Amino acid sequence: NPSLIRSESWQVYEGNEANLLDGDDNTGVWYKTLNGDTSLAGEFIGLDLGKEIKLDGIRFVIGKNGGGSSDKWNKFKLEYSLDNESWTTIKEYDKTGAPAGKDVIEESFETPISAKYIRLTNMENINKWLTFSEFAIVSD
Ligand SMILES: [Ca+2]
Ligand code: NA
Repeated sequence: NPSLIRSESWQVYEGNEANLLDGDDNTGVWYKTLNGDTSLAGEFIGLDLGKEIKLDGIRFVIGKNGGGSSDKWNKFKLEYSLDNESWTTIKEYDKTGAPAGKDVIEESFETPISAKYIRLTNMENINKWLTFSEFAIVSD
């Protein structure tokens, strides 16, 4: 029963947050960002897994079709935590100039990674709102 965690200041402009956990790439959410339509570095979205589990991989789908198809971070990282206080980076991304629309962020770990929380986190201020479609883990 993983649940969504995300930056509290974002407003749900369209869609609904259950759409991010329904296993359908075609359903998403469009968040309005405050601070003058700016997502600041450190903002995040991901999963609280409820308990510490061994992860074999993740598959997160950022962006969505139509409205807000370009509304994505350009620099962000995948990180995990056991306690929701200390984080460890798995990968850093630069998707400047990525095509508009859904972008599948998928990683596989040869040796499982133990985590209770796992998320994408903005690395650089960007003057955009934000769309997402799906957050999933691969485990056990
Ligand atoms: Ca979905
Ligand atoms: Na799309």
